[PDB]
Amino acid sequence: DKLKKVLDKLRLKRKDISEAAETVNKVVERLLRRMQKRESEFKGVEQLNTGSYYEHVKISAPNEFDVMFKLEVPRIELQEYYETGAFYLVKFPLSHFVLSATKMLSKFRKIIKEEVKEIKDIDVSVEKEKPGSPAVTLLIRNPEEISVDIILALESKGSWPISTKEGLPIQGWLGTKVRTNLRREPFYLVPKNAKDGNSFQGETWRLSFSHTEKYILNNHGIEKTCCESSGAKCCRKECLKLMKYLLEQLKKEFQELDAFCSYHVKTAIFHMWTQDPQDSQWDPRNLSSCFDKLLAFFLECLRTEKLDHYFIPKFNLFSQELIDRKSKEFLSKKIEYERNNGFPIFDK
Amino acid sequence: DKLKKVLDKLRLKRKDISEAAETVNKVVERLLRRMQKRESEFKGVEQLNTGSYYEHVKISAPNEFDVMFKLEVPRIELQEYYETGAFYLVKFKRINPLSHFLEGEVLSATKMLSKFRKIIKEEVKEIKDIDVSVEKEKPGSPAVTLLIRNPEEISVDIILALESKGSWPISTKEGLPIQGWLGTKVRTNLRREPFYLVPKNAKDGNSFQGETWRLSFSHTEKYILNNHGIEKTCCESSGAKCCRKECLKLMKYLLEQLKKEFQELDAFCSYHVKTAIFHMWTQDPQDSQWDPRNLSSCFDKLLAFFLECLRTEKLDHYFIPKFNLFSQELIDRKSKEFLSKKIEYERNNGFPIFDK
DNA sequence: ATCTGTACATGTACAGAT
DNA sequence: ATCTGTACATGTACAGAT
DNA sequence: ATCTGTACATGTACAGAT
DNA sequence: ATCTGTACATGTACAGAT
Ligand SMILES: Nc1ncnc2c1ncn2[C@@H]1O[C@H](COP(=O)(O)OP(=O)(O)OP(=O)(O)O)[C@@H](O)[C@H]1O
Ligand SMILES: Nc1ncnc2c1ncn2[C@@H]1O[C@H](COP(=O)(O)OP(=O)(O)OP(=O)(O)O)[C@@H](O)[C@H]1O
Ligand SMILES: [Mn+2]
Ligand SMILES: [Mn+2]
Ligand SMILES: [Mn+2]
Ligand SMILES: [Mn+2]
Ligand SMILES: [Zn+2]
Ligand SMILES: [Zn+2]
Repeated sequence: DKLKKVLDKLRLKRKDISEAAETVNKVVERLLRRMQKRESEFKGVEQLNTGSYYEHVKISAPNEFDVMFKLEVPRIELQEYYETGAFYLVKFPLSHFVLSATKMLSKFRKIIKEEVKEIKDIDVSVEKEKPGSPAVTLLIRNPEEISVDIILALESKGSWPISTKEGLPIQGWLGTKVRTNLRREPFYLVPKNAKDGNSFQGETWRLSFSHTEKYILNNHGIEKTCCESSGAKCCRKECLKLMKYLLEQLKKEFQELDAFCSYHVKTAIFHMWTQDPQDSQWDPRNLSSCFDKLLAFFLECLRTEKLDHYFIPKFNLFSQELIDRKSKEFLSKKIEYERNNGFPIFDK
Repeated sequence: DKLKKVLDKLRLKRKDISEAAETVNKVVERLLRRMQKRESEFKGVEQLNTGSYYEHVKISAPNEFDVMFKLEVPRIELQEYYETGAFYLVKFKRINPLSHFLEGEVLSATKMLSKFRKIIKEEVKEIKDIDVSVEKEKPGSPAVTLLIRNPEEISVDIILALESKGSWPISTKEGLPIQGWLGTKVRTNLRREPFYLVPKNAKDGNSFQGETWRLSFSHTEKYILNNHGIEKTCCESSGAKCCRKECLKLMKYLLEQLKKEFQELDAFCSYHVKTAIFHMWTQDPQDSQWDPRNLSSCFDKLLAFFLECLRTEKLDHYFIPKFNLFSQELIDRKSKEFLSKKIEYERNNGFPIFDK
């Protein structure tokens, strides 16, 4: 009953959705026109909306949108970077850029920046570049703050890379036929934009499966009718919203959690949805225990420092390399607290 | 257990499948290629395998294959034929390799099927690989049937079909009621696929005889047959087996055995049983209502449902609700009471016709 | 020289065979 | 149990055409 | 090629019923 | 308290026109 009340808070408002979407769509369509309405290196880029807002798991406000500008590029050879699973060198218009992610991202970025300068009807700027982000991030005020991540992606139509061969383990949940079809779709690569000082960092790209995650989010039941008008409701998305909320509220309070992101929560719940495939295990009457066993799953990842990429199982998002052991223990204490106290942080 | 053994008798042998498919694909692919020659009016037709063999509900032997030779026709107007829901006049909007089959803008089924058949016939006359001839034309059939003596006899229906990519006709708006079974996203995607028209070709003498076309949903039925569960994993390697197709096979076989003996049953065809079980699958959506352990009672309820259709003279087309395949104008009560009595007798006596 | 309809190439669910 | 032939979806090569 | 038109999925919002 | 039915809204796939 508590959680019902929290989920009412987190719910987006129809007016808010309409006002933010109409302004976001204005800007994106404009950047999009430019990318081909010019002999630029990215003519033929197409738009693909991704992330929480388009998955309908955005919470609180419609203030963050993700758009992929995917560029179909033929006959490319991947090279796995030092067995990371998820990072690759790319080889063979674009010959102004081995295809360097740094080089291509910044011309891409230069074009956006120029169009934003010529937008006089919307208050929009380009956020200062962040290392680690494959994005160009727009900041819009109308007057509400909305940020848009414009993600550059290459699109390849061959077999998925070998490191994914054992990924996407939906066989007992969404099944083999959905899995085969999903793997017939293209796969995508985005810039790994670290500044860490390590080796081929500048030319590395990372795999993206945002398009596969979108289908899963909107086709998430074992029954075809799950969450449809002639089916039952499940509380799978509500659990994702609640667990996202918990991590958001925690990161607001604690700088020690800067190394965590929503994608960790998302990865965790894909694993939970695979471990517990039956729609009846996510009955809306069992929201509380569903949320709890999610919390317990998330804590078990922290405890064992193990949260494998749902699509690239050798890639540990919780390795010591990326997140310090101290950071995970901090987060375990705070979650264990919120859990055993009826979630005080949910009341603010 | 008794029905388990009938299924084994009905099971196709991989060796038979291999030999029959090898011949069949040879002929079909050669026919499909002639269609692509010359100023052949049918240039651009594409192949669509449909029917029981490609749904894996073909029984006893692999001796009848159905293939659609479909031709996309854009900018099509339809006129429903006398509110029957399923039959249409095809008209065009301009003044086209189908020119030779036009009347008053009206596209002739009987004309265009004749040319299609003449081309097949000629192409077959050439085949000296295989003992293959073209059957005498059957009234009411949209097909050009090949009889292959492969030693073993093998029928192939080459079905001529127009392909329109627009929305399906209003007469189907209330059809295909899979919302509580396969759901709304599947229904929306299925109805985004093309719809098809095949020649009615009746020769009954009624007005418009040779220009009426009949809707076809073979392509939708193939999808349904192979994605038949409320659960995405139904019959998959990491899911539970159902007995949905097993019930279809047993019903098909009961109608086949009877049809083989008694010619009173000539108005009946396997599409009747196919349509009846789509309704049963809708009525009983859950995969647990089709547990392999309960094959006996699933087959029983399908028989009881079919019996009620026969008595009440009512079996609605699954895609065209207002079209009644068991109407008095199509099959007389006397033919349905005869089949009713034969089904009750097989039911209540241990299905002795399964032993013949 | 480049273009492109045809057909090989690849991968796997389905279900028969062992 | 695993092995395995057919059908089928989609990616790609290239002889013959422009 | 680009773009509008169409259908209906996913939502939110609220009154009346249970 | 929740459930149901209608209204209101945005996103998305694709046919078809220009
Ligand atoms: N580390 C990552 N690895 C792979 N994909 C990622 C990663 N981070 C984000 N993504 C992809 O980009 C999408 C957008 O990420 P983002 O940070 O905006 O969060 P989100 O899932 O959209 O939700 P929210 O913005 O509400 O926190 C993700 O849904 C996922 O598809
Ligand atoms: N009377 C009909 N009305 C509508 N569609 C029909 C009709 N008869 C056949 N069809 C369609 O054509 C297909 C082929 O028909 P056919 O009579 O060969 O039977 P089948 O369903 O393939 O099975 P079997 O040949 O094993 O008896 C059917 O699956 C169905 O889609
Ligand atoms: Mn987001
Ligand atoms: Mn983002
Ligand atoms: Mn058949
Ligand atoms: Mn047939
Ligand atoms: Zn659901
Ligand atoms: Zn099944």
